[PDB]
Amino acid sequence: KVAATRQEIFQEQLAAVPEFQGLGPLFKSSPEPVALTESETEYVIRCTKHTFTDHMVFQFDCTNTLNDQTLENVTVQMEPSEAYEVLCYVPARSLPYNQPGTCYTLVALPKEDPTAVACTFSCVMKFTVKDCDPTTGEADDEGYEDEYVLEDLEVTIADHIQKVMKLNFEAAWDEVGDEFQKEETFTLSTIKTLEEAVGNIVKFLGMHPCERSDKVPDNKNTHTLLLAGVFRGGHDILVRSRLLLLDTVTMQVTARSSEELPVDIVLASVG
Repeated sequence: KVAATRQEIFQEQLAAVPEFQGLGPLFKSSPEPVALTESETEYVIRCTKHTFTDHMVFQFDCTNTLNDQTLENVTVQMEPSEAYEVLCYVPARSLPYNQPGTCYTLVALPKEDPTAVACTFSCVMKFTVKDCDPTTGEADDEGYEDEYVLEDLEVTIADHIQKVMKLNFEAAWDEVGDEFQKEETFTLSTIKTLEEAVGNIVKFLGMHPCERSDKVPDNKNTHTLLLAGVFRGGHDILVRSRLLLLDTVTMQVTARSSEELPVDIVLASVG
């Protein structure tokens, strides 16, 4: 079968990696690579996040832009804030002048507290530097070990959810059930408008606002936002947020899912 989507391409590339043979199917990949260095500098490091049921793989497309050297055995070391355990480092064997290469870092999602999906990673690329002839590409037999600090990488609940447009929210909401329904009220102390509030939550949760829910009528004090998506693992996750505008914005967030974990993850992340 031939890949026809961006995810299928990624699934193919990841499946070809030896160290990843044990992983189940790819749940999702970030839509756009995030640059981990400033533009026009020595290196170009673009990271893509791949989410699996119980793990995450971080893909780093690296480019060495200096012609008098070559980097080898390149990886990007990661130090997490939360309990994400780094399990494996797959190096880019060689990064000659202007020839992009790829390395990966595999990690386990937090076990103790399944709720700590948010996390910040300190990133440092480790490599072997070898002198190179500016016009032969021939790299010396030996070199030395060096490092290069990169911007931090951020993982959020949005990386654990895939958005989808449900036929009927009313239907899906009843279809899923209320066995694991839960509610929590939060106050957005700094937001003073419903339009902004709705905006921030839609972007933060990475879910799809159904029934034009993201459209807030002119001059109102209350609004109901309806969000839908599929959580890591394949279980549907629905969220209803009833917003109230007073001095600031407050909201009653109710979530539903076929399983309990998704609901607990969402509520614990919004506050």
